[PDB]
Order: sequence, then structure tokens, then C-alpha cells
Amino acid sequence: AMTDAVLELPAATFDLPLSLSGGTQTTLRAHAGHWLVIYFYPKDSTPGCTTEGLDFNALLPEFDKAGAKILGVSRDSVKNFCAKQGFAFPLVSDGDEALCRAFDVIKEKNMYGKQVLGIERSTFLLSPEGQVVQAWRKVKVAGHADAVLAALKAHA
Repeated sequence: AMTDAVLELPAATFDLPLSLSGGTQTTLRAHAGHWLVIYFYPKDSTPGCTTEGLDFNALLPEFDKAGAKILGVSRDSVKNFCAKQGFAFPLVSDGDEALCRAFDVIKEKNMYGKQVLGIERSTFLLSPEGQVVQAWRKVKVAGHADAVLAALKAHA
């Protein structure tokens, strides 16, 4: 079926702690009951974080009416302008990369000659019950938020 899930997640993924602004935590289980757009972004790209975030933020009202919430995910790294933007949806930190690994977004990247591990910009659409109905990996930001919104309505 064109509505079937494209990825299967370990059950424990739904209770992994994600750190919010203010310091409290949230989980995927807390988002059960409504559609959820979960997008992952790399920390090494502030401009990309800012633009992808503002795009989803501008469309938040339509996502809300379509029955979905949005969660932006990354991993706090010792090595901020995006976080200061003030998106109307939560940005969370996956401290030990547990959630990232569950979605398999940690990939080998070339950073100025040195091979490192990092987050491959990716997005996932989950149903009210947790089914991952659609995925986007190594995302092209141009038109992405619009495409995710379209996908949400197509599954509605």
C-alpha cells in the first residue's frame, strides 16, 4: 500500500529522552495521538539549521491544522544563532545520539580532509500510532518543508 510504513523502529526509541529549551525532557511517546514531523539537522551548519527551521516555522499553522506537530533534532556538541531564532516548535538535543542511531542518521562525512561521523540531514513523518510512513535523507532544503506538508496531507 502507498500508505504503508517505510521504516521499522526499535520500540524503545519512543521513550528515549530529548532535551528541550529550559532543560526539561520530552519523548516520541509524548507525541502519540497526532502526526509528528521529526527532522534531524547537522550542527556544523548554522545557515542550514536557520533556514530549515524558519521554513517549518512559517508553515507551522498549516501543519497544525493538518493535525501534526514538529520536532527539530540535533546533538549538542562542544565543538547558537539557530537556537536563538525562536521557532514556535521545539528544538531538542539527543545527548548521546541514541535517537539519531535509531533512525540511522549518523553517517561518515568528510570535513576538510578528516573523516568524521555526523548527522545526515533527514526527516521522518510518523502517524499518530508511531508508524514511519515516509522518509527523506540527505535532504535538499529548498522546497523541503512544503514537500513534507504535502506528504502529511496525502496520508490524511
